[PDB]
Amino acid sequence: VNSFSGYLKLTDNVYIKNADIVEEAKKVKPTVVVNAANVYLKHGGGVAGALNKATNNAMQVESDDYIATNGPLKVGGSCVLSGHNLAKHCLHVVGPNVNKGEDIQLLKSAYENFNQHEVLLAPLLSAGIFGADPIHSLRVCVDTVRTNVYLAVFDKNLYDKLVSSFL
Ligand SMILES: C[C@H](CNC(=O)c1ccc2c(c1)CCC(=O)N2)C(=O)O
Repeated sequence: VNSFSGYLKLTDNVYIKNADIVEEAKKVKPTVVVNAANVYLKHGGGVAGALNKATNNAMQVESDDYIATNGPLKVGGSCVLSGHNLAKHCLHVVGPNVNKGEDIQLLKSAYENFNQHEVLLAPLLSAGIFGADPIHSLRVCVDTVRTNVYLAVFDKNLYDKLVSSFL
């Protein structure tokens, strides 16, 4: 039993809700919140900009030190950093950004990072400003993640379409 509330169960291990991931994280304080990161950990907009703003830019400060030490992530890769005031940890995961021409096949590799964590609060990878089809992202999530994932979908219209079209 966990404290995630109001989710629709899609499969044995995948759950979904129409919610703002920032407000969800502040309420639940999950062990892991997933960020929709880019390889530079530049948290300018989308989910990343919102999560970072909620940390009063502390996420960006920590991320800049991470990059200065380690260099950029790989598309499809991840790193674990602090969750600041939102969660114990933040798993920064880089899905492919279609608006940069990146290979959508890397979406499966991106979701594989979730399997290193027993329970996660997460957005749909490569959705929103990353330009991929969110219906496809949900399909890849369900077919790749085996650990317990709680998906927050900001857009109510999109949430209803994701549920209604889910096979
Ligand atoms: C399928 C799409 C992808 N978009 C996101 O995951 C997303 C985008 C921007 C923000 C948030 C989530 C949280 C609150 C916020 O301030 N910004 C959806 O979830 O609606």
